[PDB]
Amino acid sequence: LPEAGWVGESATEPEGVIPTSKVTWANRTLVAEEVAVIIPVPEAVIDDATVAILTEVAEQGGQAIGKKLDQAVIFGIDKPASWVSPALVPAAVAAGQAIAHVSGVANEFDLVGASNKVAEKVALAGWAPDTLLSSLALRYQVANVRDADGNLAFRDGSFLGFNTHFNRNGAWAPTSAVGVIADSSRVKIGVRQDITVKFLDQATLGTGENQINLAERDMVALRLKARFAYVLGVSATSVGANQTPVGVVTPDVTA
Amino acid sequence: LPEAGWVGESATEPEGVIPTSKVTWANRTLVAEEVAVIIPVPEAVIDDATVAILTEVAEQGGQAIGKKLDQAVIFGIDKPASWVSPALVPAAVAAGQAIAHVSGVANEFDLVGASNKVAEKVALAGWAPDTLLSSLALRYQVANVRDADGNLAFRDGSFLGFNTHFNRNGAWAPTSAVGVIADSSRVKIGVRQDITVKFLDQATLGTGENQINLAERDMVALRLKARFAYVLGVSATSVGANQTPVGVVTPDVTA
Amino acid sequence: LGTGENQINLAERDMVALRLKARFAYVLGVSATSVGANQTPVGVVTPDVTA
Repeated sequence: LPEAGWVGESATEPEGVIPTSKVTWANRTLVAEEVAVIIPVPEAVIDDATVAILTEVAEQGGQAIGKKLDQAVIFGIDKPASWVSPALVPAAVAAGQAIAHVSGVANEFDLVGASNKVAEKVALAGWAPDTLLSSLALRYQVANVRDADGNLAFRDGSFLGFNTHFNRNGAWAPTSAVGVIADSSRVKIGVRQDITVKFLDQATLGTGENQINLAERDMVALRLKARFAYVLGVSATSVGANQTPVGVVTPDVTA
Repeated sequence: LPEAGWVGESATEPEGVIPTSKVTWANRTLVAEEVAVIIPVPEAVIDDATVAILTEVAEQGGQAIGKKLDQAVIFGIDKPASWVSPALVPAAVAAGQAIAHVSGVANEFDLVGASNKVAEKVALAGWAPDTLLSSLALRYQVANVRDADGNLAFRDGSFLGFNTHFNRNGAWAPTSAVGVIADSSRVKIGVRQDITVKFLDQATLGTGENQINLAERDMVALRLKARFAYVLGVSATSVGANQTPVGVVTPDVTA
Repeated sequence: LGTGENQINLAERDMVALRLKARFAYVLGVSATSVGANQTPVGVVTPDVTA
């Protein structure tokens, strides 16, 4: 951001001179990286099975690619070294936008309260928090938070103002986050190639002592691949330079 | 204000004498002061850029001027020395119209309690508190203050009877104030000249080794300037002399 | 306007100026007259420096 100043009147004294200042811009990249698997199987097993095994292998491999994308983007697990944007949980922690959930009785740090405290930090960065990522644990746990008399504290939907998405492909790392809160206008996923299947019947897998020549072993395989990119729109806002658009509710380790 | 008395009629005892008394006035001033910036850029960069750089520079410069005005008026940060009126937060503190927030469980000094106590101080001064200034933190924090059982106090209806204005240009100093409550009839902003833009293309910026001759370097610049004034109507109300029309909720630095 | 310690850059000091200019010449027609060559057409009363 540029910077104005209060200025005097003088033809001679330095306080009479209007300050110079600059706006500046920076560059964020989507870089497409490849995620893939090969699943080999005997051609005799494909012939004897009563169900289309290769259709199940294609669907299971598609789900395994979907898991590996969420792991990279949300938690930074196995993230490609060319993705210069920090993953959502590491970004929130490094920015100081992390709050620890306190379990037990209803509390200003219960699942509703700790999420409100995180959205407050994202709002004070000048971003608009609008999206909550979580495991299903949060959905069942909010439904059973008790006040000090033991009645339900949150008998009705209390995450209003968040679009809520539940991770169900097992990518969630519950030791890293209870939930992730973001301004979803500042997170983009680049889809360079959606998931594709190729049937292999002559290909060679591995090398040396691990070499599998598919044709002479009477085998086939599926190759599953996709290309994805991620960018986090960390930028200046009206509040200041270098503002992170994401925060995290961490678990808490005792009490 | 003048002061009356009771007279016990007598030609000779001092209780028979009507007391003489006095009314007085004072002068409050609007003094216009100048805030400005110059933003120089190469004319080739204006031509090669894919966006109107001079338009974004004008709007970013306008925002940066707006931040200096809010900093001066609310908090006294870089307040021009010719403005004799105290800034809204220093005024409220010096008048003894500051209430410390007490964070944690809902209590008579929580955010709603402290705002009520401040407004009743302004009302007992004989002013009509009608305006609340704060950052977005206040809106998130009243939405999560808990009763002693841990339930949400204040589901709805907080801060009715105030026009509420939220500061988003980064001028707010959360270490100085949680919120400012004022009678907005007694605060005036003088606009001697609104945000005014000149395009410079022959001008010289700086002197000696710092000198940028714009024309022989193929550069241009925007000059943005405005003149603003501020006055606070500290004056007698029906309750007494020299009453301040402003109170402040100060942050909790002790719980 | 000016240079170094005297330099006023009008734009960054929020100033303006007027430049006023004119161009003039003068000639005295010292010439011959019927009396002779090189005759000056002007005389002066100079002030009393002695009383």
